[PDB]
Amino acid sequence: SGFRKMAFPSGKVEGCMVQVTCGTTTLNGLWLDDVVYCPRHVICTSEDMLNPNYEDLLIRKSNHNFLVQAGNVQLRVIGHSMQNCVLKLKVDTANPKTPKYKFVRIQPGQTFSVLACYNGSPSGVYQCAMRPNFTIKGSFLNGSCGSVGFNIDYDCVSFCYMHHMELPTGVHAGTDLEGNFYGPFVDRQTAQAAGTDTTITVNVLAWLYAAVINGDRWFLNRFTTTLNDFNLVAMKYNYEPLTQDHVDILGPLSAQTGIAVLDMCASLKELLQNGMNGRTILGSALLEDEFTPFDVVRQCS
Amino acid sequence: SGFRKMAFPSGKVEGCMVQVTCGTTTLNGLWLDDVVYCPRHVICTSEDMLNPNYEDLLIRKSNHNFLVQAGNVQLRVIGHSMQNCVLKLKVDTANPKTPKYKFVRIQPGQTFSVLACYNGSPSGVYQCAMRPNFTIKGSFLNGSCGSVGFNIDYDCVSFCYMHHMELPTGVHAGTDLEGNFYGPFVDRQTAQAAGTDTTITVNVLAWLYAAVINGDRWFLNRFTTTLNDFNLVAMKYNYEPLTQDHVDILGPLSAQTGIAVLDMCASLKELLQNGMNGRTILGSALLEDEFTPFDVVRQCS
Ligand SMILES: OCc1cnc(N2CCOCC2)s1
Ligand SMILES: [Cl-]
Ligand SMILES: [Cl-]
Repeated sequence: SGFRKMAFPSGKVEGCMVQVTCGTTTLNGLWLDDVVYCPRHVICTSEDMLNPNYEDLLIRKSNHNFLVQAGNVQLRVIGHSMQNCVLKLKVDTANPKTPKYKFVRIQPGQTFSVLACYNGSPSGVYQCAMRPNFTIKGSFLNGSCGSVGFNIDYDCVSFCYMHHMELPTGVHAGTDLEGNFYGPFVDRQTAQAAGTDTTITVNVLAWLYAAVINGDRWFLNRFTTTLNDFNLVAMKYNYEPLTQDHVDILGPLSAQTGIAVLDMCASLKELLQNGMNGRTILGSALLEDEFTPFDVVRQCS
Repeated sequence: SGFRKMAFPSGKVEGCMVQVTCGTTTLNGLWLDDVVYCPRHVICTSEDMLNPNYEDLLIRKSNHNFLVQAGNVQLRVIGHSMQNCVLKLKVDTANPKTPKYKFVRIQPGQTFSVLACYNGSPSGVYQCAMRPNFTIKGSFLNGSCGSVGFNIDYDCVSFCYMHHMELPTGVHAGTDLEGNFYGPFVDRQTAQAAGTDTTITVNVLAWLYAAVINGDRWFLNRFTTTLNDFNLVAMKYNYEPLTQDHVDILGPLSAQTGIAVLDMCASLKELLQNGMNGRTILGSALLEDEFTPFDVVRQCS
């Protein structure tokens, strides 16, 4: 039946994307009810970016300093404030395409869909995990800033990410929709590096369950193991520790397949020590860690 | 930077998806203007699966046998005709969400986005390529039939795929939106199997050019090759023959990076001989063949 990195359908979010301009800087905003959300760094000249005083730069600004474009319509900005690293532009018009939504903050290891934008114009959608080091491995060029991450639960869009910057290594850093950074990052032109990342162990196991469900069974074995024995291997390979809670979340997949988590940890232990003996799993030569147990259950059942 | 299997924003396709029911069979239809397109096999029962006489099964149907449903709204069917393997249900309402669109037949190697859908509700979006053996490696469960593949260039949706069936090896077969199958396949449950699959050589080369644009150079070598020597090597690894057409298509990525097409071909021959020696290219430990030369520029420069 097959297994693919799958994004949520993006239409409910496409209806919310606008172009925000302040001086020379144009980038993407999120228009929900009568507010446009975008990165506060939209107000900064290149010179400001080196050591910005947002407080001071913003009082110096007025409503008319902000051009908001929803397709071929100018919105009138009637107010401006800041919450953490996010700029809120109050507009005269409630977005008639506002979906059922909430602002949510996600945990490392959780996945979400990204609508990549360019002049308030949506261009692509991809799935990605919040890394243990609080970065994401996006695909962004200039103009992507204010591109947004989301999940959909029934009809409700849960917004969890707004893109702020690229780090030197090609990875991306951003905020929740309340403007709190994911990770130890600041919105200033300064020296910042991604911390050393780790592998999301519970997601690798979920993806091994997806492989078995799809008839990729070769890596299975008669053996089992313990959390403690496994976690001494994981810690060795820069794998996150597996907790009792991770084992409980993989419950449904363990039932559906007949392979218990420490059963499957034994398989993963051997893959870490011995490698893949030149094979693939679901058409990958890497151990994939950007599918959650929920993602595997949603896609396979 | 970053390099991601990115799907087109799905919103313009989401507003076209409906549920078609006939007898005890429910699947997806595509509602454009006053027509719903779906697989003709919606009109089959149990003993119509091996040798359906579609002309005989359809003449016995009236408009009211077809229950079409857009969210909660029932659409009234006022007409029906068959075009190749696609059924066309005429309805009394034109879809107010109809985007600018066209129907295109794609060739092997081309990529598109798939909007996977169940009971006319979109569930996810992913990027595919038409394999050289005219199948797609999708993610499709029971009820996905009538899910569509598409590109979006400058606000115009080009429909290129409609999902009909899963073959014994877990890969997928379907039609263009004129009802003609890709490959030698038929909408009958008689034994059928895909041709042996090959790697899309032109796409792999485009992806090596993207790796060089994004700063990877470790796999380059001082060698060149003749086109003919390259094909004699590449076919021993089940790679598609590279043609002069393919060489012309890579010209711009050649010019951008200053590496001739037959120099990059020498690099590919070396990678097939050596593998990757614990390294990765753009985040993969395999040579990726689902990015086209056109996609590589859409996502790079
Ligand atoms: O219940 C019997 C079936 C199971 N899976 C099916 N699908 C898989 C691929 O998409 C079309 C057919 S029919
Ligand atoms: Cl400050
Ligand atoms: Cl094509």
